[PDB]
Amino acid sequence: AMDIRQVTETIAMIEEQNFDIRTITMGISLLDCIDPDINRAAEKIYQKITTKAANLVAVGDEIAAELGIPIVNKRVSVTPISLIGAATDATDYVVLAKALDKAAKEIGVDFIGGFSALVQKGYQKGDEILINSIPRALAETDKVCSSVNIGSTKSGINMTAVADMGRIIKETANLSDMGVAKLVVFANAVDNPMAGAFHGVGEADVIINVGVSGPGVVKRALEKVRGQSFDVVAETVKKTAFKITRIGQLVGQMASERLGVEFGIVDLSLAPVGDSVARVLEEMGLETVGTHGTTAALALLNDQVKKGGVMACNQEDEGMIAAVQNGSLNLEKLEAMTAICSDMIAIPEDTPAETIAAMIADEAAIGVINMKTTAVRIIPKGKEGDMIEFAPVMKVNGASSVDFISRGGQIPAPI
Amino acid sequence: AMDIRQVTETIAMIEEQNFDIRTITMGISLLDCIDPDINRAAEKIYQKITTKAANLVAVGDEIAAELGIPIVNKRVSVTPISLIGAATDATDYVVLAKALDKAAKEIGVDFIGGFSALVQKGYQKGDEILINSIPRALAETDKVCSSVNIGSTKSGINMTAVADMGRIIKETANLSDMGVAKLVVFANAVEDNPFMAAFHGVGEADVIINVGVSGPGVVKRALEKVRGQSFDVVAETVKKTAFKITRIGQLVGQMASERLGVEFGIVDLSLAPTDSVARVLEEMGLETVGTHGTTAALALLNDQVKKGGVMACNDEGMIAAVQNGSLNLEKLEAMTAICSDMIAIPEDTPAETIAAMIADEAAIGVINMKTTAVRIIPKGKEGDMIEFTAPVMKVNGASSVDFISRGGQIPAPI
Repeated sequence: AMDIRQVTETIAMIEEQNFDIRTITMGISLLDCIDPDINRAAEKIYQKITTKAANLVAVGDEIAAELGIPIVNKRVSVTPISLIGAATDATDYVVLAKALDKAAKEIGVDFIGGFSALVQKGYQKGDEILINSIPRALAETDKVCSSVNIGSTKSGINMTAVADMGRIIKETANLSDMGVAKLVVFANAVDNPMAGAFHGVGEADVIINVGVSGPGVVKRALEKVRGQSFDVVAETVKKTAFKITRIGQLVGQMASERLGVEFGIVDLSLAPVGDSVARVLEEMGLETVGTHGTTAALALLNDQVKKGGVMACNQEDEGMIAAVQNGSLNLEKLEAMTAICSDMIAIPEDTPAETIAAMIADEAAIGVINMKTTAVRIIPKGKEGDMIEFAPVMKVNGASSVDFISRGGQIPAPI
Repeated sequence: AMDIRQVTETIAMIEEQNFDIRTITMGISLLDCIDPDINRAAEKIYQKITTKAANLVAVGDEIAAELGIPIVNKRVSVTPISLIGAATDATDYVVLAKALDKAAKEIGVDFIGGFSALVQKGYQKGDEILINSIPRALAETDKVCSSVNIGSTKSGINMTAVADMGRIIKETANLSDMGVAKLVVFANAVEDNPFMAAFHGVGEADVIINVGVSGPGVVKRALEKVRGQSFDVVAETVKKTAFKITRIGQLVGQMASERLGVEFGIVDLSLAPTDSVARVLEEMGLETVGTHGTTAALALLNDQVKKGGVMACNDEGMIAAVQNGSLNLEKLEAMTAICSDMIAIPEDTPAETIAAMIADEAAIGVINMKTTAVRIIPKGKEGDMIEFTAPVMKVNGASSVDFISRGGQIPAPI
C-alpha cells in the first residue's frame, strides 16, 4: 500500500479474507564490523545488530495489532560470515556464530541467518574455515542458521564443495539434535530470503523484507471454482496472489516507516499456521498429492502465483507427510517437483556421506541448468521409516554414489 | 564436412572409434499435395514422396558402404497431416495415413512420421478429426508414426487436448497390437524434429535431409580413459567426443544431400544403440542408473554434448534398473528436467491417469523450455514384459480424474 488508493484497497482486502505474515526479516550489513581481531569483530557485530534491530519485534507486534492479523516470525539476516571471518586469521569462526546467537537472543527474534558461504566458483579465503565451522557452530547456538551456496547457472557446480557438504551435513547431525535443521545447501543463491537467508553485499545497510501467507487463502479460493476450467483456476490463483502480495507490501511499508528503514521486497509461498499446499494441489482435483498430475498442478500454482506477484511488482505441511506415509509421495516425486518450482526432507541416519552429496548434486543440477534457485535441507537421523520432530524419514536408494562424488572439481557452463 | 580439409579430418576420425549413423531422414513438404478431394490429396502425396525419396535408401546404403560405418535407419517425415486433412470435408483422415504407408513401403523406409497435429493453442480446423483418426490410422498401417503437440512455452498447455489424448492413447492401445508404439505425445515440438519418435515443419524446405548420429558407446569408451579424474576432465572428455560424433553426422549429411540434390538441414544427439546411456551414467561413477547423482550426471552429459555440437554447428541398463527397482517412473520424470522414453504401464489404468502423466511431462518442458515426449504403452499387468523393449511399471492409483476433467488452457508461463 503506497498511495492512498492502494492502502485503502489493501485495507479492503484485509476485511474480506484472512491473511497472515510468514515473516518480517530485517537484513543488516556487517561489512563495517570488519576487524582483523576477530573478537573486536564479534563485539562490533553484536552492538550493531542489537542497535539496528532493537525495535523490530515491538514494531512487528504493533503492526499485527493494527491490521488484525498474525505475524508468525520476526528474523534478521546478515552478510555472509565467511567474509567477516576472512578478514581474520582465525582458524574457525564459531565465535562469530556466538555474536549472532547473543544478538538474536537479546532482541528477541526467532532466527538470524547468514553464517554462510558462497563457493560456486571455488573456495576463496574464508570459505573452508567457514564451512568447517558449521557443525560446531550449529551445535553451540540456538537461533543461528547457516547456508552454503555451491553452484550457479553462471559458474556451474563446485562439486569439491558438494562432496564436503556431504561430510559436513553428517558432522552437523551427530553433534546436536536439531542443528541440521538450521543448515541449508543451495544453488543459485547469490539475494534476499527463507530458512537459508543472508544479506548480500551491495544491498542497503538495513532493509526489511517480508514474506507472506498463501495456501489456506488459495485453498479457499479454489473451493469456489470446483469443476471450472484451467483458465478459471489460473485466473483464480493469480488474483489471490495479487492480493496476498498487496498485504505484504502494506506490512512492509508500515514496518519500514516505523523503523525508519527502507522496505525492499515481498515474496512467495510455503506453509507453516495450520496451513495447506498439499491440500491446494489436491483441491485442483487430484486425489492425493504425489499422484499423476501433481507436477502440472504445482507448475500451475507456482507460475500463476509468480504472475500475481508481478502484477503488484515484487520479486511443516501435514498434507505432505500423510502422503509420505501412505506412500504416495516419494523422494523422486519431490525431486521431480523441484524442477518446476521449490526442504526438511528426513533420511536415515546411517546414510553414507556421498549419498547426501549426490542428492545435493541432483538438486543443484536442476537448479543450475534451469535458472532456478535450489535449496536442500537434509536431516539424516533415524531408520528406514521412522518419524523425527522439531518429517517422515524416507526411503533412500541404496546403490552407491561414491565414485561420482570422489571425482572432485567443477561442473562448468551450461550452454 | 564442407571444406575438403574438414572432410579429410572427419574421415580420419572414422578410423579411431567406430560410429553409428542412427537415422537419415528426409523432410518433405506436402502442401502442394492439397486438394478438396481427399482421395486426390492421397494420390498426390503418394506420388510426391515416392518421387522425391526415390533414392533415399539407396544413397543411405552407398554412403554407409563408402565410409564403412553402419547406417541403422532411413525414414521420412512430412507436413503434419492435420494441415492436409483440413482442406477437406472428410470426417476422418485415415486415407492419408494409408497413402503414407504405401509410399513408405514403395521407397523402402522403416518409418514415416507426420500424421500429426500441433494443438498447443487449441483445436483448429483439422485437428480433432486428425486426432480421432489416430487409433484407426495406427491399427491399419505398419510404418506410419503419429504425434500430437499439446503445449509449448509460448502458448502453455492445451489441457482439453491432454485429456483427449488420454482417451486416444487407450483407444489406440485397444485397437491393435502395436499401434501405441507409433504414437507420441509432446510439448515444445520443434518444426526441426527429427529424431523420429517427428514431422516436417511448414516453412522448412520443400525437401531436406537431416541425420541423427550415434554416441553412448563412443562416449562410454571415452569415459573409461578418465576413471578417477575430476569433473573438469569429465566435462572436456564429454565435449570433445561430442565434437567428433557431430562432425561425422555433418559429413554424412553433406554427402547424402549432395547425391540426392536436396538441401542439408541439421544434425542430432545420443540415444540407445546396439551400449546404454545407462552405462554411461554408471561409468561417471554411479552404481546403478536411477541412484542419487543420476540427474546431475545426465546434466553434465547433456550439456557437454550440446556444447560439443555447437563447436561444429547444428535401453539395456535402463530396463535392468527398472527391475532391480533402481529406476522409477518419477525418477525418469525428474531426469526429464535436465534433458530428454518408451514406458509401458498396466493396461487397465484409466485415461485420466495417462493424461495427468502427459500433463506432468508437459509442465516440466513447458516451464523449462525443454522438448518433452511421452510414449505410454498401456499393455498387461504390474510386472509383465511387453517386447514389441520391456517392462510394465508401477502407476499411482490415487485418481487424477477431477483435475483432468476441468479442461481448457493452462497459460503463460512468465
